[PDB]
Amino acid sequence: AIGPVADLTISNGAVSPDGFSRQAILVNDVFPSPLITGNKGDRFQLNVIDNMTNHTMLKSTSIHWHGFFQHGTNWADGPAFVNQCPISTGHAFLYDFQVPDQAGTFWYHSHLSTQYCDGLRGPIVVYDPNDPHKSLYDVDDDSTVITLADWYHLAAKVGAPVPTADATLINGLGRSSSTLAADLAVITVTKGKRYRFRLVSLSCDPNYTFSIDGHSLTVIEADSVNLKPHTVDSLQIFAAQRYSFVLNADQDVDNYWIRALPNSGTQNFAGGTNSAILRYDGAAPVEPTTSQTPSTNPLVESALTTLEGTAAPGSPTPGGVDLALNMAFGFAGGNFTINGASFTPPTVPVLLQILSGAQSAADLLPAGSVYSLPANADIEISLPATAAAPGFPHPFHLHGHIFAVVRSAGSSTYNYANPVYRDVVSTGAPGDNVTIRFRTDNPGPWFLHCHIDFHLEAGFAVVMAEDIPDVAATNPVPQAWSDLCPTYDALSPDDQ
Ligand SMILES: [Cu+2]
Ligand SMILES: [Cu+2]
Ligand SMILES: [Cu+2]
Ligand SMILES: [Cu+2]
Repeated sequence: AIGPVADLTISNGAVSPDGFSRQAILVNDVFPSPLITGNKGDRFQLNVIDNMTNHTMLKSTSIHWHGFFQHGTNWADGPAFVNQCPISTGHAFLYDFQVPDQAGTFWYHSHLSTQYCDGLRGPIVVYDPNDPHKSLYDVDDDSTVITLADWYHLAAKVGAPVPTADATLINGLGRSSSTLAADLAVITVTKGKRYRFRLVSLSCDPNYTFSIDGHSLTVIEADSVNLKPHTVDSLQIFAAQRYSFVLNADQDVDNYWIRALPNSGTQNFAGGTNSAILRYDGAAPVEPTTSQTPSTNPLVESALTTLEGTAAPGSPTPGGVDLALNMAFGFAGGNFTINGASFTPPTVPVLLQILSGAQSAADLLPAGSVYSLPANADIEISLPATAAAPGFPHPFHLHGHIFAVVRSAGSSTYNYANPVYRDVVSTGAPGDNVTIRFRTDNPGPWFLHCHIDFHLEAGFAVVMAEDIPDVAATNPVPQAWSDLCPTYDALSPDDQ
């Protein structure tokens, strides 16, 4: 795969991943966006060259590298109007950052409006030559990356505000109810071998219930965090989450269905929709005729644990931290709210505001949406589910961090001893009180929001301004970053 040094040229073109042709966003002239890889310790140098001409899908762009801490490089995180101004068409921008202490499965996507839905999204893998799980599998390569994506026949700004997907794409391919003879993705394995499959949700909205006929899945990673191995027969993956699982190809040589059931839209597999094919070497090139058996051992988040059984930060009791925050969701006026405020992008990016002198949350715009966080501190955030926030379950994501999930959705228990750690978590349904903990070791403004992009567009977000007084000194910015704002602000509205 390309990387860790590469050019990413963004353009517009026609695509047909489900047999229906529509204009979309291409990356290096292809759809879906290409896999980028590197190795632990790498410095990534990704030059984003924006050549887009379609205003409906936005000519400007900004890319987030999902899951990377970006310590010292807050300016390269990606969220438009939080960490940068967008890159303007006809221009390029170098994202230069290092990943010294992480490895695993990640992804990249536009972080400007709902643009990633239009096609700017792909997988990233950072390999570990000393992976603690390397003995569990024989094959881990470009062909073991599996992506899941929602696809729409109308563009993000053309269809409804919260549209319903027309197809599920697996590795960029799938059928729609309108298409049924479209090509399906094929994942090939050789009997007797063990594979590390890296499952990445590039979803704008739906969650997927994933399973493979006749095979169990041994989960070993969640959102770039190494787990104790946990075997399941199905798993639910929310928007932006990642899981690595080992598959032992020990069944009979044949074709097996790979299934990804969405929580909305077409909720079945008729005609081969929401599916792909697991093909053993030797099997005829036909569709599977296997059947799905009931899942009796589904993945349960509260049962996952980190490889080392790391405790949650803080003391083992509710509120046992330095700063506890509660996020109260709401919806009014067609906009989502958190503690009464709806996020709207400011004219001046939050980072630039800080660099320009703002020293407190009350000095930062947008008002009421920014939270100051103390340095070197244990933080707890509770995100209680409520019907007052339609479209639940909302998968919340915190930038610049991994966090411990001390209470998961569908569970009433709290685990401070060995909870899973991850970066995207479902907040569940009314009755739930998903709670997370993390330590503030990364100065800068970090986005915290629902990863259903249509909800983020409707304001479902806040900014965590971590250790404000140290932001400038910790994150020196390149001249090219400083140039983004004047360039963007000079554009005609038609060229945004
Ligand atoms: Cu993301
Ligand atoms: Cu992120
Ligand atoms: Cu949401
Ligand atoms: Cu984000």
